[PDB]
Amino acid sequence: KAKEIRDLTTSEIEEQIKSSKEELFNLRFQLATGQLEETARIRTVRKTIARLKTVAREREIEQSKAN
RNA sequence: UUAAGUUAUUAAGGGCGCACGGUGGAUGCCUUGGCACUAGAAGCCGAUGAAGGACGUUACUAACGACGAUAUGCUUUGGGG
Repeated sequence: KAKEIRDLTTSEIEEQIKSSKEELFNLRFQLATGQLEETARIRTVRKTIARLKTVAREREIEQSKAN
């Protein structure tokens, strides 16, 4: 999954982060209200967010190594 | 039949033996854990925030381990199938 994230454009990342967060929020809400029935989305969504933050941090590290 | 004499039978419960049960966790067998040592590396951290902890993190969850708001884990190189 991390292949295309290297290809993304450093702000598509930022928008995808908050979109994924909204997804996670709605999933937790419709889990608290007992109609979800597909509980494995939450884990992969969290890991997607982790992927995004990792690639952003190493982008910053590359920028600082350049500077 | 009358006298005189002898001598039983009962087990309320108990004793000994035998048989059959229960309780209890010794004995034997075993090892997941320990004791003493040999050889060879190393001898230990910390303001770039330590040793130790507290709170949290799994879809469901108490304890212990792992982890830290990127949370029952993330990226990458190399093995494996």
